Amino acid sequence: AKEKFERTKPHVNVGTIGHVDHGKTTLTAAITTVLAKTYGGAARAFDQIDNAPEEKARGITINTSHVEYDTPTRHYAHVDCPGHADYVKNMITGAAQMDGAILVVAATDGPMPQTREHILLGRQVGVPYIIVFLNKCDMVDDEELLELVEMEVRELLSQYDFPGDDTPIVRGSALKALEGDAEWEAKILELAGFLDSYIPEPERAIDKPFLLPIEDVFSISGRGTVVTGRVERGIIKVGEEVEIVGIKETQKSTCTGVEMFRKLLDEGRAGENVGVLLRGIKREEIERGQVLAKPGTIKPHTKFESEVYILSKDEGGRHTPFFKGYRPQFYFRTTDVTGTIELPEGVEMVMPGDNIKMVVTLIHPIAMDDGLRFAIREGGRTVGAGVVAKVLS
RNA sequence: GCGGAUUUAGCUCAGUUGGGAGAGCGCCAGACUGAAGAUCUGGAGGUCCUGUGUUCGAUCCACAGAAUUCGCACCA
Ligand SMILES: C/C=C\C=C\[C@@H]1O[C@](O)([C@H](CC)C(=O)NC/C=C/C=C(\C)[C@@H](OC)[C@@H](C)[C@@H]2O[C@H](/C=C/C=C/C=C(\C)C(=O)c3c(O)cc[nH]c3=O)[C@H](O)[C@@H]2O)[C@H](O)[C@H](O)C1(C)C
Ligand SMILES: Nc1nc2c(ncn2[C@@H]2O[C@H](COP(=O)(O)OP(=O)(O)NP(=O)(O)O)[C@@H](O)[C@H]2O)c(=O)[nH]1
Ligand SMILES: OC[C@H]1O[C@@](CO)(O[C@H]2O[C@H](CO)[C@@H](O)[C@H](O)[C@H]2O)[C@@H](O)[C@@H]1O
Ligand SMILES: [Mg+2]
Repeated sequence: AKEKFERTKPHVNVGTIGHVDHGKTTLTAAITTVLAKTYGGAARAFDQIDNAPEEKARGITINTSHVEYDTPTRHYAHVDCPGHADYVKNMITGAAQMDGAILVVAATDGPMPQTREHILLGRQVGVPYIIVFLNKCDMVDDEELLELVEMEVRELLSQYDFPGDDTPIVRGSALKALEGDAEWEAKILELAGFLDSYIPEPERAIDKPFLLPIEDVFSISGRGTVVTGRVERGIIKVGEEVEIVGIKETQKSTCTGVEMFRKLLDEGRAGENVGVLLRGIKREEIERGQVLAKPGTIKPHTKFESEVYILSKDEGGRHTPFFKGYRPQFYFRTTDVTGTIELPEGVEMVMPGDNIKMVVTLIHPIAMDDGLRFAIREGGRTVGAGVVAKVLS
């Protein structure tokens, strides 16, 4: 691309989660179109956010989609998540790399299944801040109903351990705004206003080696194969050398581009979801889950001893013990992989709540350094949290 | 990113929509012939692709995965 994208303001990437059918995907367009005037950016519409045909006919958002917009004191990378239960896995990854998250909730219904699920999955993945947004207020005029719901969204949040009280809550309507009624456009800003007031500023690594967990791959007709993702740390000056590590046989490549939302760039510093060019690599040779990095700073692995805390039921985990052979999915950065457990001579079972040292063996090698944290989800819910104590590979 | 379909002995394939699995061939024997092969007669041989949940009990259900494949989408 030939634009340029010139730095200014810190770059905070955020997004939308929350129950289905109420807000998320339309609020996104709103923010982008509102702000494309109240701060003059460049907006897009629903038709453009849920661009995928299945999303159009099914009317439901299946895969996250990225979108950008500018405030005056920050830069925003926005990711729209799918509320449908069938896709949590899809949003999990999107949220996992979020600086803060707008939890959209409809005034009318209020807390629903997919709303608890997301908030919990939030708290469980990284995400440090949530800004609740009561939506569809243009469907409820009973200043006392809102009181009721808000008073219950909070109680919820703070149940998974969030601020809740100190938690900001805008009151507006997406399509209203998106359409034009300025009495609401204003509300879009009262939110777009807290993404700065509340952030607060993200610490970026930079003082370390390059590494970017891949999370999406494209094949630009004009250029070559592209991979996107949130730079974990360091920087990649275009023209540098990279290694596509893990899952498949390690591959060597040289950067050949680094865009930031269709706008050319020369580098990509920690915290910016950006694209890369990697020359010589075709689409069918690289995939999500793999990490791009400074050659020789990270090798792939299969077997490793770990120290894991198996959450209890009271934390939404198993309620029945597991034994040798249990093989759930271990989540590493931008993916997961089934690996098998092997308990210690001198341990026959693991009860939810217990802590355990167990040696895992994934069905696929993965970029991992001793100490790397990972999560374990199985048959639908997060089974436990742990860390790579000692690689054995 | 989203959907279908198939996985049952070494090979080819039936079977059960929860009660604890077969044929043929090929494999190991005794039988006939100097012996091959044919063929007769006997046995051995399955984690029913994997893990969980439910259950008194799961090869079949549920929830999570794998390998083949066959279609769709998307495009810094
Ligand atoms: C979560 C998915 C992928 C995670 C991947 C990786 O996780 C991580 O490894 C992470 C590191 C700790 C990890 O391992 N996460 C893995 C796990 C981490 C878990 C941590 C921290 C917890 O403490 C024990 C923490 C949430 C704790 O739980 C409490 C939750 C109680 C819930 C009760 C729910 C109950 C009865 C319930 O019926 C219920 C519900 O209400 C809503 C939805 N459904 C339910 O069924 C409370 O909210 C506390 O806050 C890193 O973040 C990595 O970088 C990562 C993001 C790549
Ligand atoms: N009255 C009213 N309707 C709204 C409002 N916001 C969205 N809607 C409508 O309700 C539906 C919700 O669509 P959408 O925003 O994509 O839902 P979502 O929250 O992203 N759910 P999912 O992404 O899981 O499909 C649409 O028909 C939309 O136009 C609002 O504030 N008021
Ligand atoms: O073409 C718009 C594009 O410009 C960038 C940098 O290339 O930012 C500039 O324009 C924004 C819109 O008003 C300003 O908020 C920003 O301060 C200014 O540098 C991109 O951020 C934007 O996508
Ligand atoms: Mg949507």
